[PDB]
Amino acid sequence: RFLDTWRWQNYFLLHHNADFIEELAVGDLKHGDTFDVTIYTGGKDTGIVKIYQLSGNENDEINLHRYKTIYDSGLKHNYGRFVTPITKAYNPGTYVAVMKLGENYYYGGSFKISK
Repeated sequence: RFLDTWRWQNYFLLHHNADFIEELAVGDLKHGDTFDVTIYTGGKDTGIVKIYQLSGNENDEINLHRYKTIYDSGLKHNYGRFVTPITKAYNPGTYVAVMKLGENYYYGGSFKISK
């Protein structure tokens, strides 16, 4: 029930518009694990990664709900490092990591978070 500003807030639309990148495809995670990815982000924009939960009715226009916003915490030139712990605050379910870089969007496909 929290609002978000990114362009794609529905998984179907995200999957049919954003670019899939393997660096964001972490696989299934369990509470206690850590999300930690390094991605090339170029020479003119700095990326931001969000973890959204996929939930809702099939009729809902919005089925992506933001759980975390992650900033680049690395020191590597033209790359971004995005790290966040998978705590119990992430209710078991299906999630997706999305990166906004300038006006473009990237994602790692859906994955599960389990107890």
